[PDB]
Amino acid sequence: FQGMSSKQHCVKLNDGHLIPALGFGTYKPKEVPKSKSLEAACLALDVGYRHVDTAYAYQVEEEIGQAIQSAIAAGVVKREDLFVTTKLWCTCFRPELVKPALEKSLKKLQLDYVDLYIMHYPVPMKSGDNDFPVNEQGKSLLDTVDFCDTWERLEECKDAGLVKSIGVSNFNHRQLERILNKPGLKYKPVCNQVECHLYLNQRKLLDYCESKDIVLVAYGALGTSPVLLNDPVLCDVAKKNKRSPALIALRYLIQRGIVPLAQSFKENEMRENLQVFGFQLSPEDMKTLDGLNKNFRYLPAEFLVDHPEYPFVEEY
Ligand SMILES: Nc1ncnc2c1ncn2[C@@H]1O[C@@H]2COP(=O)(O)O[C@H]3[C@@H](O)[C@H](n4cnc5c(N)ncnc54)O[C@@H]3COP(=O)(O)O[C@H]2[C@H]1O
Repeated sequence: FQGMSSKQHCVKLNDGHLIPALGFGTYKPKEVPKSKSLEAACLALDVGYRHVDTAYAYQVEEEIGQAIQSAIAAGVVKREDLFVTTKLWCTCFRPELVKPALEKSLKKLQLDYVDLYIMHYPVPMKSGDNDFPVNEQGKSLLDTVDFCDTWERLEECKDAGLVKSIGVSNFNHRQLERILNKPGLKYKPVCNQVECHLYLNQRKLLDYCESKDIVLVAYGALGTSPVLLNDPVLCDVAKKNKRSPALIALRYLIQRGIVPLAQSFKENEMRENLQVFGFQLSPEDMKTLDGLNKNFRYLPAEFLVDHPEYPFVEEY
């Protein structure tokens, strides 16, 4: 199966590197065993995914690294043709913890570098082994760490060669401006990975990111409360184009310059999602899909809401 590499469909990042225009997500729900994460990642590489997105906090970096190593040994893919993203977690935002956390991720992934390393959120939490520290009342134990101070250490990780590109996740407009306007900035973020789909289409944040050559990367692209995939207008557009609702929802994002992370644990859905480059939506259908926006956030990260940098109070 032909690999969907940057050679096929890529987006140019503002540091010169290329990211494949469709990624494979690896968020693992509670109910899904880690053996299924490994199986799904192996199949994704087999059927042609080359952009693999993971995170320390998903707890499956080991399994993703095993899938990558087994695919390379089998001759499915070479390392230079893969684009691997992982993420720095809130409990390691203190500057002195950034590079050790990256090296820990690299060891778990069995990689010498990642293509993209991003701050998972703009909000830090208390350092320690627990990824979700709380007090007796269940409130999150937060920290005070300027994300610009954390950003400087991601810049150092890039200069050390441990990561090719650096970016952020779940930042809002004001927070991106803080990085872009920080004194002595070395590298702009190449991306802002956010929840984005037909019911939260991020038009305002996308406009801003485009104006700064920052790529918007979408998770929750199929809607993760209303069920996006059952939307009657979406399903009418799907029927008109002879494609599935999921493929319309992904194509909507692709045509707006967004890099979606598509994920399934079902092999047939993985392969279906790769067909997103085989059709395009008319301007009329894109306008119809624009009209579905609800500004509805399925993933509001409520565990961070007490912190002043909680990103989702502001309009964008
Ligand atoms: N071609 C196709 N036809 C029909 N259905 C299809 C399909 N391709 C995928 N799907 C289904 O769409 C569901 C939602 O995908 P989405 O990427 O929006 O949403 C993803 C992911 O973005 C979201 N999620 C939840 N918490 C998250 C977090 N903390 N970080 C990132 N993602 C999170 O949870 C979902 C996990 O994926 P999961 O496989 O359980 O659930 C998938 C999968 O069951």
